[PDB]
Amino acid sequence: HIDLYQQIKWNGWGDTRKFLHQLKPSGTIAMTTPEVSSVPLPSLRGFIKKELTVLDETPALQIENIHVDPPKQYPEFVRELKAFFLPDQLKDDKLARITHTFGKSLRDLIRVRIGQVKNAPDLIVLPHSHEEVERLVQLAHKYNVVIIPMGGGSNIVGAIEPVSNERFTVSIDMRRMNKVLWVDRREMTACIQVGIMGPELEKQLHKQGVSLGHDPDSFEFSTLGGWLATCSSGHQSDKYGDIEDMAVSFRTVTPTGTLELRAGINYKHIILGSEGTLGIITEAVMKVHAVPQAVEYYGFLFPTFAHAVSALQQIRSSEVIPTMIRVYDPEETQLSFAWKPSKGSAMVKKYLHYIRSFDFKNVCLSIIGFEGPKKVVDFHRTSVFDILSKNAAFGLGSAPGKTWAEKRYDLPYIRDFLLDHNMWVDVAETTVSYANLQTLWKDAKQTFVKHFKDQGIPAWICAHISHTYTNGVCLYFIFASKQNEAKKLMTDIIFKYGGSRGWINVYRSLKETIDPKDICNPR
Amino acid sequence: HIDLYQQIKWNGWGDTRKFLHQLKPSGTIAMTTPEVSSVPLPSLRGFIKKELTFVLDETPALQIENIHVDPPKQYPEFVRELKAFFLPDQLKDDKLARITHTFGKSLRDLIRVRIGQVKNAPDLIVLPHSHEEVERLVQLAHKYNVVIIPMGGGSNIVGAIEPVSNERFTVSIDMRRMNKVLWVDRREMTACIQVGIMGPELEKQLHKQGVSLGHDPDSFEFSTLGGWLATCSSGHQSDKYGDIEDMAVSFRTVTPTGTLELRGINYKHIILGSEGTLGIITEAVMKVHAVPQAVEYYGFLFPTFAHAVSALQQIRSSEVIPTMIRVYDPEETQLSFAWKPTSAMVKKYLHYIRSFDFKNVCLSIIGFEGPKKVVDFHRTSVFDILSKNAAFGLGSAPGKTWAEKRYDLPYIRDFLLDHNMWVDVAETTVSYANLQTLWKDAKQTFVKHFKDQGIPAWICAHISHTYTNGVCLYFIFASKQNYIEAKKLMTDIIFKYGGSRGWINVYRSLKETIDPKDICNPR
Ligand SMILES: Cc1cc2nc3c(=O)[nH]c(=O)nc-3n(C[C@H](O)[C@H](O)[C@H](O)COP(=O)(O)OP(=O)(O)OC[C@H]3O[C@@H](n4cnc5c(N)ncnc54)[C@H](O)[C@@H]3O)c2cc1C
Ligand SMILES: Cc1cc2nc3c(=O)[nH]c(=O)nc-3n(C[C@H](O)[C@H](O)[C@H](O)COP(=O)(O)OP(=O)(O)OC[C@H]3O[C@@H](n4cnc5c(N)ncnc54)[C@H](O)[C@@H]3O)c2cc1C
Ligand SMILES: CCCCCCCCCCCCCCCCO
Ligand SMILES: CCCCCCCCCCCCCCCCO
Repeated sequence: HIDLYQQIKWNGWGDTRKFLHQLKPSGTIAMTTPEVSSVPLPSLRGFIKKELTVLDETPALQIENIHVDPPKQYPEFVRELKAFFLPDQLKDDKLARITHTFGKSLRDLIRVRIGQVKNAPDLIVLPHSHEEVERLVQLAHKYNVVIIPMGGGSNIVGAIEPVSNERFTVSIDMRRMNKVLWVDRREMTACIQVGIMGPELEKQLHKQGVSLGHDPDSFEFSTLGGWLATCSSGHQSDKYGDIEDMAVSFRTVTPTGTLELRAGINYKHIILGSEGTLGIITEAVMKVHAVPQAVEYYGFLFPTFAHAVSALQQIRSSEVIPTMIRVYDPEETQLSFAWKPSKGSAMVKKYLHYIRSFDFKNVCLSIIGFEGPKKVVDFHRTSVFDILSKNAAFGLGSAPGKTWAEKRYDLPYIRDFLLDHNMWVDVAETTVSYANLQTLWKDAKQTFVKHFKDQGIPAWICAHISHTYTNGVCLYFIFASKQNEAKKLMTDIIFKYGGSRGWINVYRSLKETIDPKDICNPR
Repeated sequence: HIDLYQQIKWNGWGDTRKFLHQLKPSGTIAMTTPEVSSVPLPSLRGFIKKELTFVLDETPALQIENIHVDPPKQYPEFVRELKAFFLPDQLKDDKLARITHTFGKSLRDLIRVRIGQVKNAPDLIVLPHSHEEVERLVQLAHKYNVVIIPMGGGSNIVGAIEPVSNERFTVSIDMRRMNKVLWVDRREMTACIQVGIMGPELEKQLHKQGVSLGHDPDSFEFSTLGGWLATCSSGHQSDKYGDIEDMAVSFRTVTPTGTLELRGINYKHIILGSEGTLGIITEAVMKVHAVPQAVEYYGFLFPTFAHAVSALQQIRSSEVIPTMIRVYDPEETQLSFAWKPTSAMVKKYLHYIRSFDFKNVCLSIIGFEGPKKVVDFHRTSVFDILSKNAAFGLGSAPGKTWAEKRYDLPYIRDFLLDHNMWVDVAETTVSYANLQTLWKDAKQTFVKHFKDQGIPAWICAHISHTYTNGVCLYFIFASKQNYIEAKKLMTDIIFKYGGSRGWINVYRSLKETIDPKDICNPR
């Protein structure tokens, strides 16, 4: 047995066996993966050179060179844990502790990379079942011990990081509770241990003919319980609904008892989005759907960002909407084509041909997907394609199943490579009305570029649209520079374009009732 | 100015100017409406004779002057403070005012008001004009320790507005003068709406601005937005427009400890479905939709209930669903045709039942709304499934009128109560597996328990909602007056076929925190 915390990078993203690196002789960048031989990416080096000027090397510290204060001691608590849990279910070695300290924001990565580990948990517990979680929480309440559940640790808001250090603190790693317990194909529901990781969930559901359909960009390295405790957004939500809609019921172990769910109050909304501050979700009954009989993904190009946005609007107004759509601005478009694996070219050829008639400085890629019954897919496809025709979309063709849409999963791998070579990249996500969209998009990019160009520093910024609403979009900025304010600059300008409480007392009452001792992820 | 409570029947349903009545000496039953007087329904007398055996015995309700209501309690300091802020026309404590703010519209309610049994009246009715006036009232009620119970249409059937005890001075806050749409945002597709607005008034005001809400409970005509919110009522176009909680973007709620405003935890769900126990909703921002370009409603006949249910199942599995569907069992089908003042529908049904025994034939009404292209796609998909299940087409008729006859049914209850009869309902969710046997067994058990006694009884059902593995089955059962003997019998057989709490302590802390003195609809 290797635990997930050992298989996922302790100072970067995702699988330890998957990473970008440079190949001899010429410094070609290549993607190593566990299943496939290293795949060269011939254009990527040239792209990084163009946009941001040998690559300077800035390796992270090795784990033996990282100092972590010894764990606190709580002999009597630990004794009671020892009497119930197996030895392999309790860890306090350095690796264990570091990996249960940090999420995956840039702030986390920077800090772990330079060895700044100021508030590790004292102990990691890996329970096997709901009944073991109940015992652990019983004991944590009895002894006044802080508990912080962790799934993938992919959050970017510091949600798993211990805040204080007065009490003994335990990280409850949920990832050994990773079984689909049953699938009811008549109710179309599945009961699922929430420590399960995205691709493991989908693989186990597929075996029974079903799927969940929740697809955040962190799909590969985040868990069902994490999705539920954060209310994360998914990129097939137009078809399958938001996570809160997919959640029929779930069990929550709290300091004051297990809370069970089945015109009055709908109590699931008290726990969804609570970030481990109100107890530990253990098992969830989720709404599933039959594996779709038709799955079709298509790429398109638009002469400008304005044409794409226009199609986005018209598609939404026609009321016949794709399962997934994403629109890439010209910079993210160029990055998408610069990332063309020579191993493992037809659409790269269509893009090169297109950019002879239309300026590449302006060309946007769109990826559009459809799933469902053949008849439904056919109707939706034909409806959207007709709207695409009216907005000067140029078709790049299909490719086959879902893999046009699983290339967003590779992006965080690029961040690690950048961090290793004197660069950083960060993101800002905003909702913005169509009225302000093209003006904020243009102004944010020009402002950010010029602020670094005016100091003699290279800097690059792209954007994509991932979600559309009645009167707006979700706009996602990615911005990169060289290692030496930039967050504040993007934030100020987002606010300057309309881009995105007695309830405190209601929450306080819930929290004091549910968690009298404030042991649950105290904030 | 006439208040809504003066325009709605104080001892029956709906508009004081609309009712069924018996013409004399002919005995023909007729329907009066404020637009046309005494429209004969030539088949309805014969239907009533057939099913429940010809002179109708008369059982008139008591006149209001013959009804005793204990005088209001007095609370001079409280009332003095109210009198300083509220206009005299806003405060009522006459008998009519007290009676119409005591009872809902359940059978138990109607029975009690009709024999003059008024045990628990509020002491005062307050009709506020604005959010700011509700805030003052709730402040004053908390200061003086005065129970407050908000009311909309008073259409609920669970005793939700009926004062429970008489220790404290009790006020009914009639929301119905707060009945304006305050704005419509047609780019966002939201409207801000004072929640005392009645259903048809809401849709009329929204239509003026090119939008619609689409929430449609069977009580639509005489219930309010605030009632829908505070009860999470179900609506019969929800497959298309979503549930009331999905339509609710935000709202303001005035509580004994402050006004709770809405834009982690999604707090709206603490208040939706709270039945006035956690404060008073005053204004809501609701999701609206453009008035649809196509609205098409069709009728179909099926040779048996089993065929109809089959079509229901296969329609849902096809994933292409109508806006509204209802399936009427053979007894409710017969009632629907016997309720005839369209004449072409009767003609087709009469012809069909020459080929198929009428004792088995079920009517279905199926509607589609949306963009023409969407309506066309859904119509043609559903029509073809309907072919596979022996559905016979009755045609259309024009707009939504096929679908607004359900609004007239409670008017029939009043007429029955005036003629030595009663009628009640039980709704249940039930799996497709148990559906047909619960349907057959409930109907048969119910008639036999009365026929064994030498007493007429009639029972029908319809299906109003379908789910993945089930339906919502609605029973309507009627007999002669001589409720609790036959309701229990139904209640038991539903419980038989699988027909449709540490959270209590969560609720208690919310309620103790929000409403320390327990003035909000104390239970
Ligand atoms: C590259 C990248 C892409 C991302 N893309 C998206 C995206 O598209 N949409 C989106 O919303 N987010 C996205 N995120 C953020 C993040 O992945 C999501 O919030 C995700 O839901 C976190 O899941 P997790 O299993 O990693 O939770 P963790 O990081 O382990 O925990 C998050 C919170 O949930 C709590 N928690 C975990 N398990 C439980 C449990 N069983 N019971 C109670 N509380 C629990 C933790 O205490 C913590 O407060 C992204 C992050 C990265 C780094
Ligand atoms: C013939 C008939 C058909 C029906 N059909 C349906 C149906 O299809 N679907 C369904 O769900 N129900 C149905 N019902 C029940 C009922 O009409 C609904 O529950 C409706 O939502 C109640 O609305 P109302 O305005 O009359 O509320 P009321 O009866 O006035 O009040 C109901 C509850 O909500 C509270 N309330 C009212 N206003 C506020 C406010 N502003 N703030 C806080 N609390 C408030 C009251 O205190 C009470 O607790 C039906 C009832 C009848 C008689
Ligand atoms: C500098 C030119 C090369 C382009 C840089 C590639 C962009 C890398 C995107 C990585 C995004 C990972 C961040 C996830 C969001 C959470 O913090
Ligand atoms: C023999 C003809 C019978 C006519 C049937 C009329 C159905 C009347 C429906 C009454 C609506 C009742 C809903 C509230 C329930 C109260 O307890």
